[PDB]
Formats: sequence, C-alpha cells, structure tokens
Amino acid sequence: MKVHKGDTVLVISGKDKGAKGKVLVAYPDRNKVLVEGVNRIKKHTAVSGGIVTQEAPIHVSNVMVVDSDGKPTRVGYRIDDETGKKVRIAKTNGKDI
RNA sequence: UGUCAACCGAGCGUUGAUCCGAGGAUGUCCGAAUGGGGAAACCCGGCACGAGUGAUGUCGUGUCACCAGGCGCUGAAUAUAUAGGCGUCUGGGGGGAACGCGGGGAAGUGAAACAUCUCAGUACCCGUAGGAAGAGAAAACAAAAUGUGAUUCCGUGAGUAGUG
RNA sequence: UUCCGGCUCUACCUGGCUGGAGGGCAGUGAGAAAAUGUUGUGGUUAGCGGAAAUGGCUUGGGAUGGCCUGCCGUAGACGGUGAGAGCCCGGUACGUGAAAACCCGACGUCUGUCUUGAUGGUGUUCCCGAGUAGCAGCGGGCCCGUGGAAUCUGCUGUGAAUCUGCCGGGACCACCCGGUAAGCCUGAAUACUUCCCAGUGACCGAUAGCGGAUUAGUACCGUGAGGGAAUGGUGAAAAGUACCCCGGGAGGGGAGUGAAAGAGUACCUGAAACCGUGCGCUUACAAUCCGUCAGAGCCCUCGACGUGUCGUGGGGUGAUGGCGUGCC
RNA sequence: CCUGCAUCCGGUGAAGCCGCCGAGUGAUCGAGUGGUGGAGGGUGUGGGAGUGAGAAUGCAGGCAUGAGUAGCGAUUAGGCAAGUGAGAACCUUGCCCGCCGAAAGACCAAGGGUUCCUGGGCCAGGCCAGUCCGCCCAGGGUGAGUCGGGACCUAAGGCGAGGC
Ligand SMILES: [Mg+2]
Ligand SMILES: [Mg+2]
Ligand SMILES: [Mg+2]
Ligand SMILES: [Mg+2]
Ligand SMILES: [Mg+2]
Ligand SMILES: [Mg+2]
Ligand SMILES: [Mg+2]
Ligand SMILES: [Mg+2]
Ligand SMILES: [Mg+2]
Ligand SMILES: [Mg+2]
Ligand SMILES: [Mg+2]
Ligand SMILES: [Mg+2]
Ligand SMILES: [Mg+2]
Ligand SMILES: [Mg+2]
Ligand SMILES: [Mg+2]
Ligand SMILES: [Mg+2]
Ligand SMILES: [Mg+2]
Ligand SMILES: [Mg+2]
Ligand SMILES: [Mg+2]
Ligand SMILES: [Mg+2]
Ligand SMILES: [Mg+2]
Ligand SMILES: [Mg+2]
Ligand SMILES: [Mg+2]
Ligand SMILES: [Mg+2]
Ligand SMILES: [Mg+2]
Ligand SMILES: [Mg+2]
Ligand SMILES: [Mg+2]
Ligand SMILES: [Mg+2]
Ligand SMILES: [Mg+2]
Ligand SMILES: [Mg+2]
Ligand SMILES: [Mg+2]
Ligand SMILES: [Mg+2]
Ligand SMILES: [Mg+2]
Ligand SMILES: [Mg+2]
Ligand SMILES: [Mg+2]
Ligand SMILES: [Mg+2]
Ligand SMILES: [Mg+2]
Ligand SMILES: [Mg+2]
Ligand SMILES: [Mg+2]
Ligand SMILES: [Mg+2]
Ligand SMILES: [Mg+2]
Ligand SMILES: [Mg+2]
Ligand SMILES: [Mg+2]
Ligand SMILES: [Mg+2]
Ligand SMILES: [Mg+2]
Ligand SMILES: [Mg+2]
Ligand SMILES: [Mg+2]
Ligand SMILES: [Mg+2]
Ligand SMILES: [Mg+2]
Ligand SMILES: [Mg+2]
Ligand SMILES: [Mg+2]
Ligand SMILES: [Mg+2]
Ligand SMILES: [Mg+2]
Ligand SMILES: [Mg+2]
Ligand SMILES: [Mg+2]
Ligand SMILES: [Mg+2]
Ligand SMILES: [Mg+2]
Ligand SMILES: [Mg+2]
Ligand SMILES: [Mg+2]
Ligand SMILES: [Mg+2]
Ligand SMILES: [Mg+2]
Ligand SMILES: [Mg+2]
Ligand SMILES: [Mg+2]
Ligand SMILES: [Mg+2]
Repeated sequence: MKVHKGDTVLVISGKDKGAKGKVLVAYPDRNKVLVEGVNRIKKHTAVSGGIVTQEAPIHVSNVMVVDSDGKPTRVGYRIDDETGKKVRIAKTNGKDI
C-alpha cells in the first residue's frame, strides 16, 4: 500500500491536520491505519470505573508518508539489477525510503 | 489464524507467512450400484496375500454382477451336427436448460348450435445421437430461348393462381 | 517418354501375367490406415510499471463547497475517501509480462496407388443395382376436403424388360425435349445457452423488483402428486451513556459522549384512521340526512382614536328565525 | 416521472411534512413568509409515459363499536398451623376432611423423541399472580453368550436371469 509499520507519517485533512506521528499497526483489509497522538477519543472503561483516552483508526487516504528531510513526498519504485528487490523512492527527492 | 457476530485463550512470520495460477494423493457411506442381502446412507460372506493370540474369536490390501460381440475347448435325446456348457479379451446399463431426426398422439374453443373442418400435427409420450443436425451430385425445371446445372437458408414472387 | 528376374504346362523366337531397383504423386485427408524423430512476443490461464496542488483566502465538526492562482493530459471512464475531486487512494490511455499447460498454425522419419504402362479408331458376341418398376384394392400429406386425379409414400394380391431399354413434360394417344432409380460417404452458407469472461439500460428501488436484498424453495399445510409465506436504512468511528440517585427488575432522573440523544440497538426522515392532558366558547323543556343565509353575547387579534369606540378590519364560538328527502 | 438541449439555485440549508398570509374563470399556485429535517433541485423548449380512485360482497398492512359484556373447557370439595420470599387461597412441611379403586393404580407392543436427574432465573407460554412447570439455560444420564430382533426356517404376497 506504500505505507508500512514503523514509518513517519503526516496528516493532510481532518481535525488533527498538520500534526506528525508514528504508525503503530496496519489494516489492509479495511485500508485503515492507527497513528498515535491523532484522533484521540475518550472511552468509558468500567470493571472500578473511569475514562481513558485512546486512538481510533484513520483511513490511509487522509495520511501520507513524510520525507527524511521533513517534507511531504509520494512513493516511487525502482528495480535493482543486483538483487531485484523492489525499493521505495521519494518522488520529490529520488532518495530511497 | 474464511464467514454469520462480538469474546477469551493460544501462535506463526525476512530462513518469504496469507493469496492467487497450473499439475499431482488421499477421497467414509448411499446413489446406474455390480461379493450376497435390504425400509438411502445398514446387515452378512467366499478367495488370495499380510498383521496379532498357546489356538478360535480379530484386523489391513486386492478380487468375487448381468447382457451383447469376437477367440479357444467341449458336442446331449442322436448318428452326422445343433442347442447347451466352460475359459479368456472387447464394449453397454445413469445424468444433463435449449437446439434436431422418425413415429404415436388428444379435448376447451369459431362457425352466435353442430357431425365435416379449425384449433393442430399444438401439449405430451416414445427410440434416438451431435455440437450442430438432416439433406445432397438430377430418372430437376422450363418451352422451341442454341435456356439454366448438387444441397441448404433468407427477401420477393401474393394473400394472387386455387381450395372449402 | 528406365533396368533385371520368375512365369503364360514345359526348352527355343514372336504377343501377355508377376516380383526387385531411378522419377514424379499425395498423406491425417471423404477418396487407406499406423506411428516416430526439430517453430509463432501465436493468444490464454496470474501479475508489474505508469504522469500533475500538503496552493492562498473564506464557511465550516469535517472541504470533496464559493473567490483567486498553477500543472498533466497517448491518462477529464468508473468507484472509495468525514459534504459534487483530472493532479488523496484504487486505476483508467499506454506499455510490459509466464514455471507449467492448452490449442491452433510452419519446419522434419515414416505410409501407400501408379510408371507390366499411357495416346487417338473398326465389326462383331455379353453388362449397366428384384419380388423392384407397373397394374388392382384400401389410407396418408402435397392448395387438390375422392373429386378426371398427376407425384411421394404405408399394407395386401398380381407382376415386367436391358440402349430402336426404361421413366418423365397434372388423364390419355402421336410427334418433339430432358434424364439414366431401385447401394454408400461428403466440410461452407443455418438453429440454441444449463456454464465462464468482458460490457450496456430515456428498465424496478423493499406491497415494485425472479417466489427468494434476511434462516429459501426454509418454516408451514397436505400421509400424495403438490402448494407456498412476512421480516434493509443509528452515527464517522460504539465513543452502545462511566459515575450518583428512585427502585426487584423492567424502567427513569442528573452528570458526561458526541452536531444533534427532537440519533439511545424498540435506534433517518414520522401522515391518517386511533387514544390523550391543558386552555377558550356553548348545552339539562328538546323532535335535527346534522348544512347554509341572517343573527345577540363572549373571547383573540391589526390599525386610528384613549379608560373603551369605530374601521373600504380580520378570526373562534355560536343563543334565536327562514330554507332544506345521502353517493354509485 | 424519465430524458436531449441552454440556463440558475443549494451545509449562509436542496427534497416531504405542519401552519400563516395571500393569488387564478378549473383541474390549483406562491423565486412570500414560520417549526422539522439533512443532500440534491427549478425555470424555458422538444421526445417517451406502468401518468391522476369512492364503490367491483377487491387484495397487503394498521386501527374502530359488541366490551371491559360472555366465558375462564363438568358430572368430587377443600380447610387449618408453620416455612420460603417483596408479593402466596393455587409453592414446601405437618394435621383433619372427601374421591377413585375392573381404576382416576402397576405394566407391555405400536406410537414422540430428550419430556429423565442435577443445578439458574422468571420480559415469551400456563385462560388470573406465580417462589412452580410437560418454559427455557448448562451439565449428566441409557452396561445382556441366557429379555425382544439379526446371524435359524417358512405364508398371503412382491422381484425376476432365461422365456412368451
Ligand atoms: Mg488448485
Ligand atoms: Mg487412498
Ligand atoms: Mg450395484
Ligand atoms: Mg443389488
Ligand atoms: Mg462376442
Ligand atoms: Mg450331425
Ligand atoms: Mg443415453
Ligand atoms: Mg354460436
Ligand atoms: Mg356453436
Ligand atoms: Mg393444418
Ligand atoms: Mg459429434
Ligand atoms: Mg447433404
Ligand atoms: Mg438421399
Ligand atoms: Mg410467394
Ligand atoms: Mg469551513
Ligand atoms: Mg473544490
Ligand atoms: Mg463520471
Ligand atoms: Mg475517495
Ligand atoms: Mg454520486
Ligand atoms: Mg494497483
Ligand atoms: Mg382432397
Ligand atoms: Mg383427385
Ligand atoms: Mg402436356
Ligand atoms: Mg438433348
Ligand atoms: Mg440409371
Ligand atoms: Mg448452417
Ligand atoms: Mg419506504
Ligand atoms: Mg404432505
Ligand atoms: Mg455533542
Ligand atoms: Mg420501530
Ligand atoms: Mg424514526
Ligand atoms: Mg338550554
Ligand atoms: Mg314538526
Ligand atoms: Mg333547513
Ligand atoms: Mg321541513
Ligand atoms: Mg426526479
Ligand atoms: Mg451551483
Ligand atoms: Mg447544511
Ligand atoms: Mg433550520
Ligand atoms: Mg438534517
Ligand atoms: Mg426540451
Ligand atoms: Mg410534453
Ligand atoms: Mg405511440
Ligand atoms: Mg399503466
Ligand atoms: Mg383509498
Ligand atoms: Mg382486509
Ligand atoms: Mg364490535
Ligand atoms: Mg354480560
Ligand atoms: Mg358468567
Ligand atoms: Mg377446559
Ligand atoms: Mg396456597
Ligand atoms: Mg369411583
Ligand atoms: Mg372392577
Ligand atoms: Mg369399567
Ligand atoms: Mg406406538
Ligand atoms: Mg421406538
Ligand atoms: Mg422433570
Ligand atoms: Mg427455574
Ligand atoms: Mg413469568
Ligand atoms: Mg402466554
Ligand atoms: Mg430448562
Ligand atoms: Mg449388551
Ligand atoms: Mg416368482
Ligand atoms: Mg432377465
């Protein structure tokens, strides 16, 4: 999907637009991902009762990977003549990701 | 780590999971059912080779219909010979929405009734194969033109020549 | 328009029969059939690459809304993404691309007739598809519904000829004209979709649409053939209301979630029959297909004028008089 | 209502619904205004309609009166003390009374399949309330050389290799 676990991502649209974050888990079936620090929601937990803060899934279409230089970039692909492994490339820079 | 539909506990994966493409094995029982039996999915055996017990009782893998056509042997009352009887190979028993071929084959209804007719060779049934089928190489038309030249399928030829 | 051999009883010359070797002929073929040795980016069964705005200002819960600036276009088809997206995502134009297998086409051992044979003439003796053709009786379908009844055909009797032979031109005779049945194969033009792949709708949107948007030919009914049902929309995510209180629960009130809780799993929008609570007017001496035309009082209201009184004023109620025989 | 064409409106609130105020000679109209809602609509000119309800003893769904009226499904009949629990004439214990007793009792085959026991509760059901249940939940429960059948034999009848 051009997005993996452990990458750095930025939000384009939504309540928390303009905030950077780090991805935790991915859901390819529903095309949704979970990012900490964005879309924080209050949940009622009762067993002892209280209110806690958690994170809800965000659709990937509203987020995209950031460049190592701190700028938003798309994802490109290249073919290596050495091993043939497919690599991710920053379109606006050409550097590998 | 499919799904109805959350939830728990358990785990794998960079040494390539999951997925999809092609081929390959296993495939309980019934179901043309074909070792024998029978109220579908339940009862009972023969033979050969293996496994187990001091021996029976037990268990695994094979094989054990019928019909027709070839091939070989045999030849009754009865003599020639046949029928019949044995051994061995080759084929068939059912299913499928529509499409074809050859037969059988109905009644409602119109005629303001109704026997002839029409409904109709329709519905249905029977025996049949295929991916298509059937038909097919003039004992054919026409009429004085020195004409066409296997078969099949469409449009006209006309709702006319006829028939009731 | 090749060579040799053995045969036409036999050995020798003449004329014929049959085998072994060039050179053509075709071959998966209806004209004969079986197998065995080397090519197409031919397509198909998956995939992969694939261009351009985090633009500014505004309403906003959310921009994919409005105004102004850019860029790509062999890609402004189509869907998803928190409200109508060419430049966010899935992909579309275009390019590529397969281990194995499929089928088609082309390139290669092998099979077999003929060259013992072909070409143009002549008079004589034999052949050209048997219970068939035709004839007579009884039935079919051709427009022909036995009528004069041609042709084809089913059954029963009788029953013919081989080239100056035979059958056909709607009876039939004569003359002309066409043809050679009584044996067998033959692709192309045509008919259809239980299945699979790709596409379309001035076709339907939950009493419509296939009987079937959900437990579907299920439940259910019938011992049988068989008949045959109704049941979608919370919201962006469940964040499905912690906690406190009344209470057995059911159920409810605060406080929070959220845009809304006039969204609380009985959850979009919520009409009419139907049942209500509060408010205003009226009725207990009355003979009404239940309305209309007049019509005092009371109440609500809009203006100008003041305590309430008029006005090219509106509304609800109606005490009381006249009129008055539902719809198809 | 759906459509070709040219236009305008719309999260600063589009579609229905409920009012007020008005308007046309009709089937009606309002780009005039108020509440509810949240996602597509109007005008102009052409083309196509499953295009207009009150009645067929019509059909699908919902709801009126009779009505808080009749009944609450026999020929025996209950009463008392105590207990459980929020609730008891209908549940548990104890004591009186009555009834059946060729059955209103104890069993077989046919007939149903979990109604049997233990433990849980009482929004569905029991013609009323239910602590109870032939309500449901979860678990457990069915022991044959000698009992009934098969491996033993046969009838009225069915199948039927050959065959007619
Ligand atoms: Mg497979
Ligand atoms: Mg096996
Ligand atoms: Mg069998
Ligand atoms: Mg059998
Ligand atoms: Mg045979
Ligand atoms: Mg003999
Ligand atoms: Mg068959
Ligand atoms: Mg008549
Ligand atoms: Mg008549
Ligand atoms: Mg006819
Ligand atoms: Mg075939
Ligand atoms: Mg033919
Ligand atoms: Mg023929
Ligand atoms: Mg004609
Ligand atoms: Mg805004
Ligand atoms: Mg925009
Ligand atoms: Mg489009
Ligand atoms: Mg989207
Ligand atoms: Mg749309
Ligand atoms: Mg893709
Ligand atoms: Mg006739
Ligand atoms: Mg005639
Ligand atoms: Mg003539
Ligand atoms: Mg001639
Ligand atoms: Mg002939
Ligand atoms: Mg054809
Ligand atoms: Mg509806
Ligand atoms: Mg039945
Ligand atoms: Mg809120
Ligand atoms: Mg409801
Ligand atoms: Mg509602
Ligand atoms: Mg009075
Ligand atoms: Mg009077
Ligand atoms: Mg009157
Ligand atoms: Mg009167
Ligand atoms: Mg419309
Ligand atoms: Mg607009
Ligand atoms: Mg709005
Ligand atoms: Mg509003
Ligand atoms: Mg709304
Ligand atoms: Mg128009
Ligand atoms: Mg019009
Ligand atoms: Mg018309
Ligand atoms: Mg209509
Ligand atoms: Mg009506
Ligand atoms: Mg009704
Ligand atoms: Mg009534
Ligand atoms: Mg009463
Ligand atoms: Mg009574
Ligand atoms: Mg009773
Ligand atoms: Mg009691
Ligand atoms: Mg008694
Ligand atoms: Mg007695
Ligand atoms: Mg008795
Ligand atoms: Mg029984
Ligand atoms: Mg039983
Ligand atoms: Mg019990
Ligand atoms: Mg209980
Ligand atoms: Mg109860
Ligand atoms: Mg009940
Ligand atoms: Mg129970
Ligand atoms: Mg036993
Ligand atoms: Mg018999
Ligand atoms: Mg037989």
